[PDB]
Amino acid sequence: PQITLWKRPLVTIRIGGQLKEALLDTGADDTVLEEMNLPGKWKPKMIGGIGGFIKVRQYDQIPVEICGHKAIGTVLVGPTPVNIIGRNLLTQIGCTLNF
Amino acid sequence: PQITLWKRPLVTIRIGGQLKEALLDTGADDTVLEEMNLPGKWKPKMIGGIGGFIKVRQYDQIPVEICGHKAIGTVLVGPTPVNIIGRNLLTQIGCTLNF
Ligand SMILES: COc1ccc(S(=O)(=O)N(CC(C)C)C[C@@H](O)[C@H](Cc2ccccc2)NC(=O)O[C@H]2CO[C@H]3OCC[C@H]32)cc1
Repeated sequence: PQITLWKRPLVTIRIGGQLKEALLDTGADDTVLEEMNLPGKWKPKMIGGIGGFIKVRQYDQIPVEICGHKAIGTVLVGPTPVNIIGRNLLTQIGCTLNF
Repeated sequence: PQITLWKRPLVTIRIGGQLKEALLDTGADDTVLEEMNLPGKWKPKMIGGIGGFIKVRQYDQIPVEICGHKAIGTVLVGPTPVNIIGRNLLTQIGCTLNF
């Protein structure tokens, strides 16, 4: 769909069987979600944002549905102010910026 | 134009006659630029993201040129690692997310 930006681009995603709200974030290389229970092995990792670094758990080849569109990729779980969908998953669902 | 997200959506912007690279960021509510000299009064402010908060200076009605498109809005200047063009200016150049 065509999404304008007068409002935050929040969409419903389905991950690990549950529905959650996430922000389509083109300024994010990675996808990071608030703490949650996800099956599978995970590896500790570190990522930084505008205010510093945080510790996250990294889950690979995770299935995620964004507004109906399927994606399978890396998801980082940790202390983020909001669930963010980064370019690693945005490219999988064919999302582009237009103007 | 149409920007793919294989790479960071880095674009050239013009401000005060000077050019620079900035990120077209749908996850950013406001626009944040790297420390720079700007004339005009400002208002103290703190913005937060992954890792915590940073102190920035808020300037209003600043004119920026992104890809030949003009936009006028508020910009926050602070110790950010990347120049960020947020939704406050993105909406003015008629930028949309599509998938
Ligand atoms: C009021 O105005 C604001 C403007 C901007 C922000 S923000 O920068 O914390 N933010 C975070 C978003 C969830 C709000 C926007 C994201 O797109 C923000 C932009 C950014 C900041 C620093 C370095 C590179 C990229 N991206 C971000 O934190 O991405 C994370 C996840 O993937 C990684 O790639 C780049 C850094 C890492 C916060 C407030």
